[PDB]
Amino acid sequence: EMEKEFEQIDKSGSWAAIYQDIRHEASDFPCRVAKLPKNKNRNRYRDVSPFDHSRIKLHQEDNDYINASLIKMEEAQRSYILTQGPLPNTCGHFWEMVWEQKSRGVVMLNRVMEKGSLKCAQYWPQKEEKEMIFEDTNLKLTLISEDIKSYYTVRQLELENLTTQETREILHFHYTTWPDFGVPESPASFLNFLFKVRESGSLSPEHGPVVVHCSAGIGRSGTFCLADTCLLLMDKRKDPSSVDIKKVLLEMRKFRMGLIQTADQLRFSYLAVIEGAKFIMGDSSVQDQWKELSHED
Ligand SMILES: O=C(O)c1ccc2cc(C(F)(F)P(=O)(O)O)ccc2c1
Repeated sequence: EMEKEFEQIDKSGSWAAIYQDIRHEASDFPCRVAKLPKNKNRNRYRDVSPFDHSRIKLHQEDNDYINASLIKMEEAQRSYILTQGPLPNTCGHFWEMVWEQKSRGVVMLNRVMEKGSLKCAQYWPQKEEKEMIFEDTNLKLTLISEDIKSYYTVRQLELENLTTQETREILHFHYTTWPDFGVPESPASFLNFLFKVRESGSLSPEHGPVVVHCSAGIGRSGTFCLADTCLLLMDKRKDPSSVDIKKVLLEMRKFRMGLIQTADQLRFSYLAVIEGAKFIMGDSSVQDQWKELSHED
């Protein structure tokens, strides 16, 4: 049971050991394609690559590579696409993936500039009169509207396949206050954001996998996905005790490496899941409490 386990680990102060063991058990699969010479410039970080078995292939005869993985959670029946922050040369690929995978939402857990360095390209339009056109993938992207909150912004975008002129609505959820290798202000702050994504239908099975990313697409992205999945699992069963957080993370790591970068990010995952359990268990009011505590206004 996660809560008793949390108190135990917290009391013993062994989060570092717990986290280290997970890393020791983490799966190791080939990343041959990611390491191919022609893809070097398609990778942001040398040591963060997608496993060949779960990588997302771009539907193009030229080069189907993109540093992105499909985290297909069988038991929970939810899939996510974890990817790195797109590079200046991979923004068109990023949107090609969103189109081809039929994703409705994109969760950005990082900022374009963090710690004096550019951790992601500005792959989306910031002004409605300034739409973006990715000639390479033949896609056009337009900002339609945006809801700016204190620690996050939700943007409504329109992605158009210029080739077929088909149009789709993309919801962009941008958490702006989550430090790399850091954690959210509080479980309330995180859950308020997670539930904002849930309510949009972006995580629903009637859409392609939600695209989740940060700079590397593993730390903050891993934390977001683990919490959501653990909440989903106990939801379908309405049984919090049936969920084993560490086991869930290990299964996720069979699809992409390094999910959850710090022992504190793992610790926070427990906090977020424990708190979120309240809602899952029939206390819908907590959702409003999280909104208050998040100070989104
Ligand atoms: O160069 C590397 O080897 C490398 C490895 C892991 C990283 C993890 C993050 C993260 F955890 F903060 P993120 O949440 O963006 O996934 C950011 C940058 C990283 C860079």
